Amino acid sequence: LNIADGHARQALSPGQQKIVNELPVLWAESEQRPVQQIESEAHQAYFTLLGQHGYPAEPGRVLSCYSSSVSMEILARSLSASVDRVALVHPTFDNIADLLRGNGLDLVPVEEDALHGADLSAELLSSVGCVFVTTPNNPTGRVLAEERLRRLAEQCAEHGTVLALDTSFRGFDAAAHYDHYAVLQEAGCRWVVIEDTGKLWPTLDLKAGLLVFSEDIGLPVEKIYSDILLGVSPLILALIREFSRDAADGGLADLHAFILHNRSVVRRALAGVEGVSFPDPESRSSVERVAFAGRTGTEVWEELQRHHVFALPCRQFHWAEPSDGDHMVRIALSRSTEPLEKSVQVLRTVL
Amino acid sequence: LNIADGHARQALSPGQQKIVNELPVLWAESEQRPVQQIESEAHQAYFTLLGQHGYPAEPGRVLSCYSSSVSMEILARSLSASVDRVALVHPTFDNIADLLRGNGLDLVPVEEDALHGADLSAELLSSVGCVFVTTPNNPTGRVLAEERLRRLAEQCAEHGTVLALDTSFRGFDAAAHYDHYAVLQEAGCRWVVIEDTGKLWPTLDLKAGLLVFSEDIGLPVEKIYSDILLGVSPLILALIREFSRDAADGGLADLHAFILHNRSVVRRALAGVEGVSFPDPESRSSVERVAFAGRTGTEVWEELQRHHVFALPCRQFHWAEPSDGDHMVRIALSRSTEPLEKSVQVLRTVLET
Ligand SMILES: [Cl-]
Ligand SMILES: [Cl-]
Ligand SMILES: [Mg+2]
Repeated sequence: LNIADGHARQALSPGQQKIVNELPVLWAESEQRPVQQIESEAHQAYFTLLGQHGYPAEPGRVLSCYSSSVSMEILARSLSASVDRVALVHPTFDNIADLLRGNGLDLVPVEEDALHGADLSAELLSSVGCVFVTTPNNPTGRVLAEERLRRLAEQCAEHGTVLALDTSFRGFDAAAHYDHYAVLQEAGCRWVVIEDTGKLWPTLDLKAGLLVFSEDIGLPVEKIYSDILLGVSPLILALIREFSRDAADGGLADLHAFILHNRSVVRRALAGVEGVSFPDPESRSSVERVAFAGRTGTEVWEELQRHHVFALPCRQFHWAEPSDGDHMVRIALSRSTEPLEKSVQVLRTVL
Repeated sequence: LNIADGHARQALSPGQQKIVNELPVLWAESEQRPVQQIESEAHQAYFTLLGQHGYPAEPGRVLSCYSSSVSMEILARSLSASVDRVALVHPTFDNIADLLRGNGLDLVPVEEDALHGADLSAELLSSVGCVFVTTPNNPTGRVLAEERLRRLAEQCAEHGTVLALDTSFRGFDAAAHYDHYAVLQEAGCRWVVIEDTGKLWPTLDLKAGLLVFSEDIGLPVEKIYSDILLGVSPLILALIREFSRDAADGGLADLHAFILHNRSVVRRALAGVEGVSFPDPESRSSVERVAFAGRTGTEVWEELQRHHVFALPCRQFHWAEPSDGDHMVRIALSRSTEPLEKSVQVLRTVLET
């Protein structure tokens, strides 16, 4: 009973199963057509699905990568050409910190209340070459509102700072479906966005990271991209195109209802336990934090494993101060509902 | 007419096409079985296909990556933790130089005749922390023979040097199907091998790099791998397993005959042309170098493009001394024979003008 990894493992819907049954036809098409044409259609379907109508649609502006973490490796190594220190939201997906640190960047944490609630200070912005925001955030689900994105992009433009966004969880939360590219382009800051198809649908990790950047980004992202790959399989792009079209034709609303159902299953099973609470009441993401008293998430993780249930302690997401995550675990919701419910009834007994 | 990029674009064989038409079944299997089991089957089929029986088969010793270039990024960044300089075969696949340089490594070229024909000097081995060999080499097709691999591994063991091999072209040349892992493990050097499925078959870039390394590698490769990915799609692993089993069932013999046929097309179309020669007569790789005395590979490449044929000049592969490649172009052979023949016919016309 795995409730750890964020990638989707629930059953395909009937519409998605139809796409899988057409793989031999998508192969035929991918053999026959120029990859750039399938790529453009995949990008258009995915960006427009999620409200990002102002994305730059000229060939070459959106660089398709094998994954979002490959995009992040490209960006991190590019940043290291001209940047020493990066401001990074805390907590967040820890691979981002690992890839930045591994490419030689010093990291400055920005807590979520500072990031959403107020302008970044001049002292902070004057000490970093890049501000990095995951939105919706993993693990918290917190969405950077349009008014704050606009102010943050304006601040980065004044300070000469790169604004970088990781939007892997975008598909799960309609509040993240306002047009981010329209905001970024009107502010005129140096900007980069890493989109990701990989967390949305159960595609057996067939996915792309989509690296998008301003024309004045002033980092060697295109050169380093080209040292790592020429592009992704046209079959994967064709799959992204078809899953996005199924999503636009009702699949995405069904996904949101599914995640909401599983989130409610978790909260229903655990809410009666004294001292158990849900740190992110309004999250719509596919992962769910649970807080408890009297024990650590590491101890809960150890006990769950004895019962063959695999969840995640939260320490690792607090990449700057791990003890901040000591009294929480994270539960993956992109799972079939029956195994998920059995897992949380085990967690209920533990807590 | 593209005869530039080395990736395979020929039609599927009947055995491969059967696999493609069963892709929904591989999907169903991937939903039902643990990825680790499918992965182990995929590794077993690919390594044993190409004679690498001594590969480390314990789960987690072979790291599956999205591509061989992702494997190389992981290796390059891993090296930079403790290595400043790398000895690299020259010429070679010049992306390797770009990935190493981009991660802060300084490069020392080793010409092929020196690498294959004699021991490396002690002065080189005290000046580099890694020796990097592409075998079979791209673009030359030259294969590191077993006796020289053993001496290289022994020299690297004596000096605490990492021996790194990029074996993307292995499947094409039976001379590279002696067991490299047996040699490396007996020599006891620090070693890393990057296997690659992506050049063999027309799989629309559905592929894996396989990053394999010794237990004493002494580089943070496992950490950096895991910072970049958890693993590769079970569907791609199942595809690799199935293509490897088809290749074991006659498909690999058919592939060698197909490449030999296309190489023969190129050579018979150009051998009568004044000033043409083929520097790598014994190459069995899917790319082919062609030399000329009368003109520059760049000028030939430019004239080909006016006629809608896209090949590659060789300067780029001579990443340390580009003028060494000034009189050669490279031709991709993993192509349907008919377009390839059209391509080399334009080239013949250009060279005859
Ligand atoms: Cl995750
Ligand atoms: Cl190539
Ligand atoms: Mg080059």
